[PDB]
Amino acid sequence: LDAVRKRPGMYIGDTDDGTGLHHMVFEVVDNAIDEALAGHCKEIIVTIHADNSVSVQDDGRGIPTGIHPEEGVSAAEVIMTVLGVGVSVVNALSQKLELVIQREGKIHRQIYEHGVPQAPLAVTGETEKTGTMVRFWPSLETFTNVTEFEYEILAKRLRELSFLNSGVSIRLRDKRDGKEDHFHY
Ligand SMILES: CCCCOC(=O)c1ccc(O)cc1
Repeated sequence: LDAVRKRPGMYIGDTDDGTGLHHMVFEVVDNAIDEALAGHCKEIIVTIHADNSVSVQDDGRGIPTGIHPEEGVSAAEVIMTVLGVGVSVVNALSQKLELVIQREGKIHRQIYEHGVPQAPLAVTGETEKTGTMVRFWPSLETFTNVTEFEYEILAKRLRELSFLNSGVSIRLRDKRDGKEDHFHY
């Protein structure tokens, strides 16, 4: 991820005017929509948290957790740490990122800081559900001037995506003021 850290604007977009900041959400959402499409219920939930982080959840199968035979770490960690720009870019540019995967009866969790895994992906409990959740806190070392998520910028794009990905339910929630929307074509 050092090439991303060196020139963040070249991967994510302008880091001063809010472009890049919002693109971080859109990259995660692209992956969440792919995941939701391969499941039965087909819903994603995008939440703006009061602490300026965003989470994106899907109810798909869960991203793969098994050890990548070449890289020797979980497949999930490979996706997060190896170079759509890819979620690894989001991870590199987040001061914190939390990954939760529900798959094959188990909850799996991992935390990253500035793209660095804090421990290996780990099984933390049991579950009947399936899906993936990524929550990220954008790095305020990278993102300047515009540092807070604008609801309407996210809403506009999710609306466009709902028409293109018809049959996928998209929920948007703002925990700062309780604003919410439901896009479903
Ligand atoms: C089968 C591998 C799919 C790759 O998925 C992702 O990179 C991913 C990232 C963030 C999400 O919220 C969901 C999936």
